[PDB]
Amino acid sequence: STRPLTLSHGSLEHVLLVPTASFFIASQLQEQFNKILPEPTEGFAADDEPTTPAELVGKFLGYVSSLVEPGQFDQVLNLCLTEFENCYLEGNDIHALAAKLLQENDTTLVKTKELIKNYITARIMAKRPFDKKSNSALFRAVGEGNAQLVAIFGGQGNTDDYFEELRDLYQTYHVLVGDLIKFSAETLSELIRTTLDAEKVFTQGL
Repeated sequence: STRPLTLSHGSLEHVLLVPTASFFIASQLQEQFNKILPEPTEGFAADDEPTTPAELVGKFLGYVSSLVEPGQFDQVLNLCLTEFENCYLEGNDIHALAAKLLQENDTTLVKTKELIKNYITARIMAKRPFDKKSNSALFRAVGEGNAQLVAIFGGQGNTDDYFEELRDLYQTYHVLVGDLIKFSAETLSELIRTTLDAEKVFTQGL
């Protein structure tokens, strides 16, 4: 059996059906989550507060992932992961859900990025990587011969604040590109050290 509970944030709230076996673990995690979640506001126009139930579930998911560390809360993590997927990710990619939330609902781009971050980090933390190949319409079309893809890479001049893009790509997808970025930093530092006059150019370091 599975007694239910309601992860709620003021006006907006969502109901979860946890198994009876781990109901107490779920309830303690829920109480902690209400403890770390700020009071609701009219219009939810402020930050750090969900605006739609999808956002609330994703925030709970990220909180559990923060406590989850590869056993205690693992089972509830998986259970609520599956509930969120089955209710909000109708066999569609998380990015599709984020785009839906932006376009139709009145959610900020930052909140959608945070939801993506929570869901993806939880998916990796729950031993549910994305090893299974996707069925994205575009790549299906390419395989069927319907479409042809060419990849292009830009360069200097596009923007004055590119490091912000690097920052966002690090923050949201930390669990996917952390190794890449760390290897990049390490090899860059090694090249600086081995290169004769690099440090002369790199006055403030790299």
